[PDB]
Amino acid sequence: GPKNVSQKDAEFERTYVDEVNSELVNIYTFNHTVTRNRTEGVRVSVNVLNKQKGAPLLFVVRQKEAVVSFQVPLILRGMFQRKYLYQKVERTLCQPPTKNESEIQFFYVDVSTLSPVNTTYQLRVSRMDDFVLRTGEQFSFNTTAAQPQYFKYEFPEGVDSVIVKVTSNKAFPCSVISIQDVLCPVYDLDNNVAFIGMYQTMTKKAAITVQRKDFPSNSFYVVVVVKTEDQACGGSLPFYPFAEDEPVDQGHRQKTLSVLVSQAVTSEAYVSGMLFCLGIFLSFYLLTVLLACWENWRFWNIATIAVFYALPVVQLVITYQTVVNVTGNQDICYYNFLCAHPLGNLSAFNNILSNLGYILLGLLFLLIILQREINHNRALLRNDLCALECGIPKHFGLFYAMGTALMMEGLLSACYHVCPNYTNFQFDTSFMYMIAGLCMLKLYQKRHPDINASAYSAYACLAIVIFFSVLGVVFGKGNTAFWIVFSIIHIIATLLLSTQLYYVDRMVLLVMGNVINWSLAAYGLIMRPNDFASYLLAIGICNLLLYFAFYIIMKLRSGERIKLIPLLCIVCTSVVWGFALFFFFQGLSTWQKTPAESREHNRDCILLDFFDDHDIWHFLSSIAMFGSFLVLLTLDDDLDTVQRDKIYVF
Amino acid sequence: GPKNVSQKDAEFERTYVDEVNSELVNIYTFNHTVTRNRTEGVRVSVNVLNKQKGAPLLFVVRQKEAVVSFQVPLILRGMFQRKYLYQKVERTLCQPPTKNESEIQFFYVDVSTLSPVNTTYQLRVSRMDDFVLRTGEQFSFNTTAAQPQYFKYEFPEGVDSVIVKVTSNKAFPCSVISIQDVLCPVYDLDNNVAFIGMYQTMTKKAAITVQRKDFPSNSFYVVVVVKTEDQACGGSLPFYPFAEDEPVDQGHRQKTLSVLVSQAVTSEAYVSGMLFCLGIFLSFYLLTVLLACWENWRFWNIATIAVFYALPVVQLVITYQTVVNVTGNQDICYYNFLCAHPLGNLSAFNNILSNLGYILLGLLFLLIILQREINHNRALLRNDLCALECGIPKHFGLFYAMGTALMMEGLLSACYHVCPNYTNFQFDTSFMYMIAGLCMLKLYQKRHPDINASAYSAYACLAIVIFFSVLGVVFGKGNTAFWIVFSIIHIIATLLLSTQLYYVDRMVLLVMGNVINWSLAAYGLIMRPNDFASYLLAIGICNLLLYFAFYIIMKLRSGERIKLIPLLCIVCTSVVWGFALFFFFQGLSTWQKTPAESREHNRDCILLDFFDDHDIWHFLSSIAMFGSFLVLLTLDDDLDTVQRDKIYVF
Ligand SMILES: *[C@@H]1O[C@H](CO)[C@@H](O[C@@H]2O[C@H](CO)[C@@H](O)[C@H](O)[C@H]2NC(C)=O)[C@H](O)[C@H]1NC(C)=O
Ligand SMILES: *[C@@H]1O[C@H](CO)[C@@H](O[C@@H]2O[C@H](CO)[C@@H](O)[C@H](O)[C@H]2NC(C)=O)[C@H](O)[C@H]1NC(C)=O
Ligand SMILES: *[C@@H]1O[C@H](CO)[C@@H](O[C@@H]2O[C@H](CO)[C@@H](O)[C@H](O)[C@H]2NC(C)=O)[C@H](O)[C@H]1NC(C)=O
Ligand SMILES: *[C@@H]1O[C@H](CO)[C@@H](O[C@@H]2O[C@H](CO)[C@@H](O)[C@H](O)[C@H]2NC(C)=O)[C@H](O)[C@H]1NC(C)=O
Ligand SMILES: *[C@@H]1O[C@H](CO)[C@@H](O)[C@H](O)[C@H]1NC(C)=O
Ligand SMILES: *[C@@H]1O[C@H](CO)[C@@H](O)[C@H](O)[C@H]1NC(C)=O
Ligand SMILES: *[C@@H]1O[C@H](CO)[C@@H](O)[C@H](O)[C@H]1NC(C)=O
Ligand SMILES: *[C@@H]1O[C@H](CO)[C@@H](O)[C@H](O)[C@H]1NC(C)=O
Ligand SMILES: *[C@@H]1O[C@H](CO)[C@@H](O)[C@H](O)[C@H]1NC(C)=O
Ligand SMILES: *[C@@H]1O[C@H](CO)[C@@H](O)[C@H](O)[C@H]1NC(C)=O
Ligand SMILES: *[C@@H]1O[C@H](CO)[C@@H](O)[C@H](O)[C@H]1NC(C)=O
Ligand SMILES: *[C@@H]1O[C@H](CO)[C@@H](O)[C@H](O)[C@H]1NC(C)=O
Ligand SMILES: [Zn+2]
Ligand SMILES: [Zn+2]
Repeated sequence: GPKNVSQKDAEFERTYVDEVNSELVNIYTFNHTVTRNRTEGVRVSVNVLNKQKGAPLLFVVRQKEAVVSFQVPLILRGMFQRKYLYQKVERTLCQPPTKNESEIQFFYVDVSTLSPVNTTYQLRVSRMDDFVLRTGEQFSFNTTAAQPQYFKYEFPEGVDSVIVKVTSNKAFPCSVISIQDVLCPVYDLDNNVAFIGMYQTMTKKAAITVQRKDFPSNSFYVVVVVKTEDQACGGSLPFYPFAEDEPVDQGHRQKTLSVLVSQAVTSEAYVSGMLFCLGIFLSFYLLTVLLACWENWRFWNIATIAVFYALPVVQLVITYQTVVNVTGNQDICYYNFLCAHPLGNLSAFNNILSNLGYILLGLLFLLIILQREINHNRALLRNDLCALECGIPKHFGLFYAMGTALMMEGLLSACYHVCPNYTNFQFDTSFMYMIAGLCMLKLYQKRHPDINASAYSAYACLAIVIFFSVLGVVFGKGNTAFWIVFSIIHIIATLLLSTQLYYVDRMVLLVMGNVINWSLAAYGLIMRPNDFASYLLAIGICNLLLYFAFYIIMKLRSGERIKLIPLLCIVCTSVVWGFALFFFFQGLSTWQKTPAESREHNRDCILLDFFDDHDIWHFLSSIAMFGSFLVLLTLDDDLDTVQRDKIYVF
Repeated sequence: GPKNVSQKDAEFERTYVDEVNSELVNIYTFNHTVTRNRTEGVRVSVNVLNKQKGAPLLFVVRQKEAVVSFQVPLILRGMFQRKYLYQKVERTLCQPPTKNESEIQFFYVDVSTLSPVNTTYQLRVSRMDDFVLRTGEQFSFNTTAAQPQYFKYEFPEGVDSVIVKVTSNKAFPCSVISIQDVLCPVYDLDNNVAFIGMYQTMTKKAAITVQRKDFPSNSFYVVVVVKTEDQACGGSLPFYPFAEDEPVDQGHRQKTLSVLVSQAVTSEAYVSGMLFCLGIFLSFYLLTVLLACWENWRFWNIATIAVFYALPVVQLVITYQTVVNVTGNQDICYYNFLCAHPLGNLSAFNNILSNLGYILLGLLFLLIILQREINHNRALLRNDLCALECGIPKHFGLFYAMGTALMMEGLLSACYHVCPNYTNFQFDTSFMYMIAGLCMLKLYQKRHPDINASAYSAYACLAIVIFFSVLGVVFGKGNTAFWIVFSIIHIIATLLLSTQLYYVDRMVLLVMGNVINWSLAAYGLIMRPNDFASYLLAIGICNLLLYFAFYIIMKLRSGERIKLIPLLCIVCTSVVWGFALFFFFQGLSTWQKTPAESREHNRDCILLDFFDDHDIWHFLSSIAMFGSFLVLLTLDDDLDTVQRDKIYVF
């Protein structure tokens, strides 16, 4: 009538090969002595031998304050009614902190089945000598979809923040790495892991910044859970029998992970970064002040477009950043988690200080255009013959545009670097096209006075490039057919604009111009970055940096000669452009289909432990732009007495 | 030595009052006969009497294919280390479909504790005669945070979609209502419920549209889970002892819910809606064709701004809609779920057809301005004296702006109505300010020819209103201090613009103008809607609809007389404005802090079972705008012979 019930004492680190049926329940009693200042983990492992799909085993682990249960072989789900079946299951047991200095704690394991056949299982309860993580010591382990793991880290003395870096040398088991507090239970299942805490799907890398003020116990759990399907990490899926009713044996895929918890930049990294920024971008101001005191003693549309954008920029990103602030789902903003230093609510504060160069060099330029205009008007009371003939008609209206577009760049990008994304991308790099545009009009608008009608001619072209990026944005991972057709339609524009400016060197002019477009084509074809609007920016400068040379070479072959004061700004502008494009090309693939794949491109800080490569791009770009404004400005200053060459140049 | 183990037969619908200690385990054996075409639910209920916090009961329900376990009193968590403790727990048992026509199925209940004191519990397994929901029949039930519930709905014959409407006559227990398939297990816990399926947090209402193609079993589970804290529904929290270590007794709060699953519009509602739209908006075209054949026989900035917006509009919302498409978290887009008819990937397709009036009446207007220009130029070959003196200088350049801004409105709003939101709001209503702006310039630019300098004067003002909405957007739930200070700064603008146009009626002019601003102030102060940019739109038309009257009243007191052809468009424009503002004011509070609160304002469809109030607003607004363009156009057609009154009017 009544079932057998076998109660038997058991021991740690000793494997039991028993069996149960529908008329048999096995109960094992384990005990262990726990101590306050040395915590251990108890990991139960079950494994059924050559089991038929009739009816599973039912395993219950009973502790003083918790009941855990599962059924073996454990069945997990897929997307489209796909079941995966695991013969072997494991769990680390959650247990609350011990109230005494040391106490004996019992727990029980209960094995029962409702199938009428002898089912042979294999049980083993082991003690983990590696449960407590250490600061600065790599630790490696294994996990599968039926064997989730978790470890404990407790903060050292006086360390107020850490970063947990987890790495894997192989791509496709997926994973979720959650960071939870040390209160039982622990949510280490495919459906519990995203309930609370802050987490990150990985493929090869994950990195999470943790601070004490979120964990009043001064400790937390790092939880690793492997997933049954790799779609969330950019992987494909097969199904030969998978969609059928029966489950699919999937116990053959493991993930081998390494975890390292290391201290973060304490506080003086922030001071060093701020002092570096201020020093380098005020050296320019001091240099200009001394330069002036030496040498002297020897419109609304651009702002409104940004204003009618910045508020949508401010509102969109803030409404989008707050999710990770409250949800902990860190697969939403595409930071560089290995170099991302929080301040207040900002996650990557260093990716915002970097945009101080645009602000403070777009403001130093406006203080040059203003000083040139004022000085020129202070000359107009003396009435020298150089009104507009002995020199060139001064049109600062589009200088002010250049000096104020550089300012808005240090706000469109500083606000974009709050949660970089795909929907969020167009704010920063697309507005550098404007500066690229204005740097082209000047050299045209210098040899052609009545170009105010042509000023609006280029305004139409700028939206097309934004539309072209938008057209590329419509399919961010578009096929080659999009890429090559855009590549070939690029090829037409090579000779198309070359004809506008066109005599031996003009036939030589076609040599370097067409090559670069052809050169830049292949590096696009072979790579095809997910980021396209950033790609075309490179074509922007490369043609722009070429077109300076053309204006010089034609000027090189006249009686007009280049003075050093507007020449020393040509070599240094090109040197900084060379460096700036090096760090620009470092991060160009570091944005891909999914955050898991976009995260295996992260890399540590470089400068003062604070700034990465993309911060060094915000630095050199704002100096190259400013270094190019003074080229357009000073270049033709030797023509302060000539009225024939300047007038009949074009 | 070994524990007692009591195995005892049990019965449904009969309560057991037993006790266990650390040396006693109780096991109850239940059985029940299940049948294929009649499914029942088995609900286990446990309740501990006057239990001390020493060590809980541990309850295990063991079935053939599933093990369920919990611990009583059950502890749930809060946000800031807050624990809530429930003495009574209940679960409905998941069970896979029976393979035979009828079979006997056993399950077991296992009660055990590790505390050394007699703990007295109360167990009851009951059978539910109300597990299978029916189509079109309200069903009411109770639930708490420790007693989650779920019911089964199986599709009737030939019904391809249903809507599940759940309602509660009281606000603050929160809830999550998930819709899952009928494969075990069921995720009805505070941490499982959001794993899969599509769900909705409610406060008083929820409504979810379900389609067979997602559920190949032709059935699903409606799962209701009550939450321990009401922050996600806009509620506050107390904590007198709550933040302390001990848990808080919280078994005193219930939620009483009603569930109704009703069939959705089959297919001809879509046909009726499309036919209605086409008929009403082509009656205008046919009417104009007959009107012309009767009577005759008797620039880039506006598009570029939208183009540099529409692509960000298209990209942002599409990148934002796809989340609910793949996540099922329907607390992301602020639809009207009671009237939201899907088509393809679009969730609310009727909120897009409604924007056909802007497209097809912004296009019919451009075919009037074009015909007036062509006819006028076909007259300029005859050279009548009415070039610009006997009439008024024709400036269609800003007519084209009006006729093309109405077109872009039917795309900015049609794209906004793909996931209405807070970040997403500015796209639709802010661009109706432009049409409101251009409707003001015409009457000004008719009495003042050289107003091209004043054309850009108002362009600055438009961004300020957008900035004012943005300033209001920065704190969407801002305090009164924002609201009243903006209200009083409004009061200055009352007399400020009144002075611009200013004689007895001009002193009367101050009567109605200031009152409306004062009138519109209180209805803002008393209500203070979360939607502010939509509020100021009302102030937009109200002043705009007033300023038409002023131009008439001054015209009413001259020798100039109003012909009926430009008068019959004045009464009908005002009638449609009156109706349009009625349906506009229906949905004005239907957007609040949280989607749960924003959803208790939903209301059923009105017209042809397809269009709600806000669709009737897209309909009447596009006819009122068009009805106002023909006022600005035809009004002063009687001045086709006068050159004194027109010239010296202003
Ligand atoms: C707690 O468990 C330990 C096992 O880890 C028990 O110690 C064993 O007791 C059995 C009883 O005969 C024998 O195998 C040995 O005496 C012990 N083996 C080892 C490896 O220590 C211990 O008795 C248990 N304590 C209680 C109170 O049950
Ligand atoms: C994690 O799993 C890997 C894969 O099984 C283990 O590496 C293997 O260990 C066995 C034991 O001798 C051998 O087959 C080889 O040494 C390893 N095979 C390889 C690397 O292909 C590894 O030992 C497991 N444990 C850890 C901590 O990594
Ligand atoms: C299945 O459970 C039912 C109870 O629902 C059992 O029927 C009862 O059996 C006990 C045994 O003495 C008595 O209370 C009555 O004979 C029955 N009561 C009722 C209300 O039916 C039944 O015996 C069980 N079947 C098996 C095979 O165990
Ligand atoms: C749901 O819970 C409510 C609240 O307890 C129940 O309504 C009460 O029922 C008891 C039973 O007689 C009485 O106190 C009153 O009839 C009700 N009190 C009220 C309405 O304040 C209700 O019966 C429960 N069940 C359902 C299906 O609603
Ligand atoms: C288990 O039950 C069987 C009855 O089938 C009987 O051998 C005895 O009661 C139990 N066995 C032992 C070893 O106690
Ligand atoms: C800390 O643990 C060690 C382990 O040997 C032992 O001295 C004792 O259990 C604890 N002592 C203190 C001072 O915490
Ligand atoms: C150790 O735990 C026991 C529980 O039985 C209890 O007496 C107390 O918490 C601790 N012992 C002492 C002497 O404090
Ligand atoms: C295995 O089955 C045999 C009979 O087939 C019987 O001895 C018992 O059910 C099982 N043996 C065990 C549990 O040792
Ligand atoms: C329960 O165990 C006790 C020993 O404390 C003893 O009465 C007997 O073995 C069991 N009771 C019954 C009624 O079988
Ligand atoms: C359906 O259920 C009824 C219940 O009385 C019974 O006729 C039988 O179990 C089933 N019959 C068919 C035809 O499915
Ligand atoms: C009913 O279930 C039993 C399980 O014991 C099995 O014989 C079969 O699935 C069904 N019976 C028949 C006669 O088909
Ligand atoms: C209640 O406790 C008494 C002794 O305090 C003992 O009879 C047994 O543990 C409990 N009584 C039951 C289970 O009937
Ligand atoms: Zn950047
Ligand atoms: Zn609308």
